[PDB]
Amino acid sequence: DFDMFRTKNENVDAGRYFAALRGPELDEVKDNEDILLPKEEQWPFLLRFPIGCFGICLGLSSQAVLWLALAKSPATNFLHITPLINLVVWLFSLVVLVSVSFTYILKCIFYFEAVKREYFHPVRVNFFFAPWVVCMFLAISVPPMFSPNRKYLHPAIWCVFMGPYFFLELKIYGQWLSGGKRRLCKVANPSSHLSVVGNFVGAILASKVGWDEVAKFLWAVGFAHYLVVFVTLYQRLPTSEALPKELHPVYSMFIAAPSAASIAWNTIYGQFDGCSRTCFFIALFLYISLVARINFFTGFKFSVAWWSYTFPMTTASVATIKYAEAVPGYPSRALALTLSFISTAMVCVLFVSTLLHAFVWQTLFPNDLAIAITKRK
Amino acid sequence: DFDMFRTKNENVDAGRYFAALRGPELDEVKDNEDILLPKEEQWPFLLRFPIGCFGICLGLSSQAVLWLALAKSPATNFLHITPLINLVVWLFSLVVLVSVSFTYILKCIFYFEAVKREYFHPVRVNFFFAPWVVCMFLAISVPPMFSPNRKYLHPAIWCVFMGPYFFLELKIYGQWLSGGKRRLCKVANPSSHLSVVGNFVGAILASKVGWDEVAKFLWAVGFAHYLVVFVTLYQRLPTSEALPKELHPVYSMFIAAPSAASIAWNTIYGQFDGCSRTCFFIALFLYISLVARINFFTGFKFSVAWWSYTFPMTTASVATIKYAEAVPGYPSRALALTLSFISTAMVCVLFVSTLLHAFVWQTLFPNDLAIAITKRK
Amino acid sequence: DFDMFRTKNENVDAGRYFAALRGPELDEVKDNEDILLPKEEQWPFLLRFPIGCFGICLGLSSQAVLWLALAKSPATNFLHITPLINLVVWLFSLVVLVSVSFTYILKCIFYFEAVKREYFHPVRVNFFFAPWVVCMFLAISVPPMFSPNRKYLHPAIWCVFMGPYFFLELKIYGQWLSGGKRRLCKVANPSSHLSVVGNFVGAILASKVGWDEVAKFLWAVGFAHYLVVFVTLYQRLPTSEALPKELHPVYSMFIAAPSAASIAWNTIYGQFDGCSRTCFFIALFLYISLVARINFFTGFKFSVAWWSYTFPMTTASVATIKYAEAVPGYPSRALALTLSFISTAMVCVLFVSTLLHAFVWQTLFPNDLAIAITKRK
Ligand SMILES: CC(C)CCC[C@@H](C)[C@H]1CC[C@H]2[C@@H]3CC=C4C[C@@H](OC(=O)CCC(=O)O)CC[C@]4(C)[C@H]3CC[C@]12C
Ligand SMILES: CC(C)CCC[C@@H](C)[C@H]1CC[C@H]2[C@@H]3CC=C4C[C@@H](OC(=O)CCC(=O)O)CC[C@]4(C)[C@H]3CC[C@]12C
Ligand SMILES: CC(C)CCC[C@@H](C)[C@H]1CC[C@H]2[C@@H]3CC=C4C[C@@H](OC(=O)CCC(=O)O)CC[C@]4(C)[C@H]3CC[C@]12C
Ligand SMILES: [Cl-]
Ligand SMILES: [Cl-]
Ligand SMILES: [Cl-]
Repeated sequence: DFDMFRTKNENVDAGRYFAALRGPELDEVKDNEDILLPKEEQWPFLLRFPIGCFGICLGLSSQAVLWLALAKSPATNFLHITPLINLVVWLFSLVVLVSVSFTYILKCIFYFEAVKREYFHPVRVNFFFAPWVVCMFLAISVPPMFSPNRKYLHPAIWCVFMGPYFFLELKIYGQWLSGGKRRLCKVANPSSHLSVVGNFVGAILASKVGWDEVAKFLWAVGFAHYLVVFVTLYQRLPTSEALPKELHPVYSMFIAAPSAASIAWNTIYGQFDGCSRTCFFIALFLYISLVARINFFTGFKFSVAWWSYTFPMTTASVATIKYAEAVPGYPSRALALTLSFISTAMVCVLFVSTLLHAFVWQTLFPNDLAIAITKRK
Repeated sequence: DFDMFRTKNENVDAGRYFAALRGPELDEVKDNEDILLPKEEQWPFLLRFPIGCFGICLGLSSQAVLWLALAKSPATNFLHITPLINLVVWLFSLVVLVSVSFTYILKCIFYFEAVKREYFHPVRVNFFFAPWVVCMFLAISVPPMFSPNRKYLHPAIWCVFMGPYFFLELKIYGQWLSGGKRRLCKVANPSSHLSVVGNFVGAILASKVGWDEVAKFLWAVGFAHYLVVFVTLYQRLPTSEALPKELHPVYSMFIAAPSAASIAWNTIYGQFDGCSRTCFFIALFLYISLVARINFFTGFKFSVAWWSYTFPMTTASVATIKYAEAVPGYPSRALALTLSFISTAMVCVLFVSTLLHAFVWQTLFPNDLAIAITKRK
Repeated sequence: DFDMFRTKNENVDAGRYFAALRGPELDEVKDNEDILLPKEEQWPFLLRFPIGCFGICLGLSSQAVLWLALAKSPATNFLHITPLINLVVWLFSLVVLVSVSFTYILKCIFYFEAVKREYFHPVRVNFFFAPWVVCMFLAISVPPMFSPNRKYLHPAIWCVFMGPYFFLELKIYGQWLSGGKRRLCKVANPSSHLSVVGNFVGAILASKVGWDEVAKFLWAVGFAHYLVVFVTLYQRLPTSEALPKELHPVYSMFIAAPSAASIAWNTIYGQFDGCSRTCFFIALFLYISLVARINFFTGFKFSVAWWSYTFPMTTASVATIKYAEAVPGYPSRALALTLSFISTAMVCVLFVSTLLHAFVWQTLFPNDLAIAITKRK
């Protein structure tokens, strides 16, 4: 009954995924579709654990970077924040990463057919890049107590975390520019921004190890693929529910890239110039359009994907503290504090609601029917 | 007979507009379409006054900026032009703006159903931005006689004219990036450039009031939406007559944005550097392609839209006088004079022909049948 | 039998070319198509000489620039290369250009109907720009022995070679932005990059004659048309074989433009800054993706188009020697030598195989059936 997904269902085209699945994330089966697995009896645990549980790590590792700059930035020195907030968040986020990583490796050893189904899913494919972006955020945020009294980190740290990321993006980018079944015009969705943001995060790590020329190379590659993905989202593409007819929290993924580019540019050249200010000012316009409404707060439903919509907001807050240093004053101090407060509050709500579902309602790991769709209809 | 358009016809999709209307501006009914109003008997005056009469103001307020720089620029000081040309043009343009604004407000108070029809017209929608761009050109061009002996203008002038413009563009830009019925790929036309040029014109006004950081923010937003609209016009879009098969005066709208960006960049940083020279040199290439032909002059027919094709040519002339200051010489003096002469001559022809039609042929306000199309066919 | 192609078959739409032709270059007739000429009897010689024999000149004139920098660059002065390699290659390439040019002029005087068929071919149209790019490479590479002891060249050389190129691109670019039958979305192919690279090559020549402002203007125009052609190749276009489903040597045409822009920028401003490093670093990423595989070498078949895939690789090597001067060291010396060796080896293989086919197998000038397709089907 469950032996088809066990380790030893051919690769289904992305068109079938868009035709049989509905929703902003393609995680629900339509009403005329038949699945290959039972719909009522509980499934094995390792078959209902999605690849999207790595988004919790992205939401906690990005909050450690923010609180290290708050307690050390010259623009925030009027308040006195203890350095122990970064220590606690940095240790807590590391524990969660190890638990999520160890559980997914077990699934690959026992259920490898289900892992291949998620790889070919047009939306879930971008979450195979997130395991390495969480490790780069944790390395540019190490608590001073644990850091050696040296100016630079060992270059071997950059090679171990940016190696697999570069290998994966070499294959994916080649497919985009070709005329195959998996070209950008056939798969491009709002979540396709996770395969670009990792170029700018790795540029910061390269500078911190003493390799400035390598950082410049990674900035140029991330810049060429963000404009292709940014202009491609305004054209006519496959019809589906991956593009909500109204403004919906999924559009926050368009802010991560510009904010990280501004932060990465200021670290390579030492100053917040006309390039970082343009990157920072593009991401700030998008922040207002998505957050300056009243339905953004009134309409809020819990989901595991919510953990992936908060990390692009905590990154825009890190770039606002760098901008306040280049332009000292009261207009900039208030802007930095306002964005930081909103991001932290959004993460506190998700923390409480996640525990209530797990140990008070027991509805956090339902069956994953989106991976049992038929290949032919 | 006329009570359906009176103040108290549902919102028709942009597809219906493209299917029932023909021409470079979508102002004529096809030969198989039926209208909802009489086609022979004269209509009420307020029902045949379009929103495109604000283009006359754009053609006269942009000519006052040119003649203030001609009499004050160091590169033009060999000729001796009286400062009284700017005074006369500046006062004349203000009178026309007040008369056009007061007449359209009356239509909204008595015929509000016809105003909503123009708002949803894919081409006429961009002319709701023009009432504020005419007021910003008049504020950066005030005749010295009326100006106070101070270095900066009061910041309240910027807030009163750029406030409504920012509010309107927040709503429109949000629709472009969503998956609704009014996304750019469904409505994008050559006239869609009027909703972007106002970001660069407001950046100049911000600098003149002492707010340089605000000007930089408005430059970044205008730059992100011009590349989306510039690359989107080369793709496959709804089939209609909004894109002439040959070069036609409507393509002059592609020059306004690059010329204003170069002028706005030189005011924020004080020098004509490698950014202003690239913006200026892109707009100059387009000027030659559209004006260096012989059919541009042989084929000329009077229209009220002609008043909206001249303002992008008078702006390219203002950027040519700024460039002549950074590069003094005879090659630059001749270039500035040549472009200025052509723009002024084009506006003199429209001035005489407009009066002849009004008081010698009485054919300037025909019935507007493009707003009476049926919603269902 | 051959009188229809003789000098005195209407202009066939680009759609017919894509529907009746197959292959990465549109040079083979499909299996259900009928031709207008005999398929077995040998044709006249002047009717089987394509416009793509000018690609041999591009492969030999670009190799003279490389070997002049190797013997004169400060970064390569540890090795001692004789200046006589540039002299021999420069003289040999000039002889080939004169022979190819004289043969094609004869065809136009006797077979003008076949020349018009190649002009309207969506792929062969871009090879009408190559006759002038070969003359600009030969003028920025003149052997010192033949050069006058002056700092600058005569400006008349720039006018005679860049005049015809500018005239041709004025007409083509106008068609792209219009709504006609030959707009970019209807014809855009990988070979469309040859009509843009000539703007950057002419900028270098302008600087060498003392006209720096003219060079800046040509850089801005080439930059605006490369982003349109670069983003347009990721959209949904006419279905055909012009876009191979896998990585194929034809994709090397995407490297020529970025490499020449970096070289041209360093000559206008004197230094390899953050603009040349971004252009250079984008072209280097594409080089790895196309050359760092094992099927690039195992799968190699001789073709006359191979001569047009090597010139974009010899240009990326010229930009690597300029970068090694701005960043002296051993990491940069090895990179420059590695790319130069590969480009030279690829050209030596094509040289031997071209002579074997001509005088050992007699299969170098087959009948050109792609120009005899019917216009109606
Ligand atoms: C990467 C994503 C987030 C997009 C945001 C930035 C980009 C759109 C790039 C492309 C063009 C760049 C601008 C183009 C040219 C310049 C001039 C550049 O060099 C100068 O000439 C110095 C000017 C000065 O500061 O005086 C200063 C930065 C700036 C404005 C650039 C800022 C960054 C821009 C907007
Ligand atoms: C806004 C519309 C009208 C488009 C026209 C301008 C843009 C296409 C931007 C994006 C990239 C920019 C260029 C990219 C990088 C630079 C380097 C920039 O910074 C430097 O490195 C200084 C170089 C120098 O002047 O020495 C100088 C301006 C320039 C050429 C920029 C000019 C403005 C460009 C062409
Ligand atoms: C032409 C093709 C091959 C594309 C490759 C280059 C372009 C994508 C342009 C557009 C935006 C440009 C960049 C945008 C802004 C700048 C800042 C510009 O001006 C500065 O502010 C100086 C910064 C410094 O060097 O300190 C320096 C070059 C650079 C990075 C530009 C490099 C060239 C870019 C990437
Ligand atoms: Cl950081
Ligand atoms: Cl001004
Ligand atoms: Cl050279």
